[PDB]
Amino acid sequence: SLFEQLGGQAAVQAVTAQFYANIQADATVATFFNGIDMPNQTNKTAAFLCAALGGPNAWTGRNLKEVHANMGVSNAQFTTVIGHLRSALTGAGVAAALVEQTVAVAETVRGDVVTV
Ligand code: HEM
Repeated sequence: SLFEQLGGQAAVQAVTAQFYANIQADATVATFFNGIDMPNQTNKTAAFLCAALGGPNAWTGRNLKEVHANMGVSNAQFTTVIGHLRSALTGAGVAAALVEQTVAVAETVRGDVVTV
């Protein structure tokens, strides 16, 4: 699985932490996370990604389309966020092909997150 190729549950956690640090460092998207519990964000997104990447635990959290309804996220903002995931994975030493396979899994939620 892609979850295994990445190094496991701790590897996905670390990437997810860097992904959110990157998002918060970018003014075009950081505003969305004002007042949000970031350790919880990291934990829930890492769990979501572990499941999506073929890990052993199915996602039992909230429905992402309902979660992101009327948040006002555009495709350019989603694409920027995918860039933050790409840089987090690359920075973690993930090989290019695997970076791209992982990014591909995170695109499938574009329809649930983007609303405008
Ligand atoms: C521009 C892109 C995105 C924005 C602005 C965004 C924003 C947010 C915010 C503000 C929350 C917290 C909502 C609340 O407090 O009720 C949230 C929750 C969440 N987001 Fe996103 N998000 C984005 C992309 C993603 C992506 C790419 C994923 C998965 C790969 C994702 C997965 C989640 C999950 C799993 C939760 C928590 C669900 C739960 O509570 O069970 N988000 N998002």
